[PDB]
Amino acid sequence: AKLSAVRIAVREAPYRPSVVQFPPWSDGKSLIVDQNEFHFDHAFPATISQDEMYQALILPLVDKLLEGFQCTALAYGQTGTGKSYSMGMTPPGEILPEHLGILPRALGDIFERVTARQENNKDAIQVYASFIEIYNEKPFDLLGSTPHMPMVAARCQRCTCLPLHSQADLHHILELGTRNRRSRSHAIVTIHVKSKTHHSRMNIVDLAGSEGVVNINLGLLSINKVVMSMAAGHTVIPYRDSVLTTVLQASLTAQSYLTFLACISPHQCDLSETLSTLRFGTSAKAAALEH
Ligand SMILES: Nc1ncnc2c1ncn2[C@@H]1O[C@H](COP(=O)(O)OP(=O)(O)O)[C@@H](O)[C@H]1O
Ligand SMILES: [Mg+2]
Repeated sequence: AKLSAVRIAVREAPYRPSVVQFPPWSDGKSLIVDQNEFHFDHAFPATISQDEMYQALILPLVDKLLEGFQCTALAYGQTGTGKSYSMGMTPPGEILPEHLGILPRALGDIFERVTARQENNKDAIQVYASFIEIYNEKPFDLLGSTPHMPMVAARCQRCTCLPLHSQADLHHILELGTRNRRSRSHAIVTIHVKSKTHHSRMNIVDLAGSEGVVNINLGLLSINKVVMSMAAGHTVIPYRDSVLTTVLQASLTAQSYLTFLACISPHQCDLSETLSTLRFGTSAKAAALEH
């Protein structure tokens, strides 16, 4: 079948004249770059805080995750545009409160709802985290004993999930994974919600820089093909088109959720990279149709 929802958001990175224009009159989901008009589900200016961005874009997915639906939030775009910052890939301990990203905020709300529903509980719920890195189209388990050893025919499921009981634990897995981490390197930190009969995932994806100079991009790219193939029901999904779509195969299924976060530079010198990132958003936006 089709995914439950495919959403696309854009976040303007802080300015160091911005090429990004937010029209005086708009629905808050539009922007203009190099005279081109872009329309997505969310358009966040450089002034949007982490809290607001998380509340608008990710918080809604928390209930879905708890209900058993697979969820994926993926940041993409040029290096230095705030992808890691937005997703919260840096160990929480060494981060100021207002700067905390999506990962720590999501985990916080997950624990809260799990503790609030652990009495009108059917079964018990346990939370875990996995940290996978894709270096040159090769999956690596950053939480295992061989973080520098490629995976095959098992990166889809067989990969260490470490227990999560508090933010401190998240800090541990992020610190551990970061150390065991080694010309593109993508990161996929997944919050796993497991019960005796259910397993839902919240995949927080932080892709490597999309700038140029199979083709650097290709994942997400491959992601759009997957989204389309499912809609038109090609009765064969190109999951193996890339390591990204292979690792997230279990999450790229019917009544799963996919949310894109395009991070863009407001600098004129990055116009070309920004346009590339926004054009991809438009394409993923069209592929999200029929879903
Ligand atoms: N919205 C923001 N608010 C404050 N600082 C930011 C913001 N976005 C990016 N930064 C800072 O800019 C730098 C690069 O952010 P980063 O996420 O590492 O870019 P990327 O991961 O896309 O290559 C880091 O210092 C980050 O804290
Ligand atoms: Mg980064």
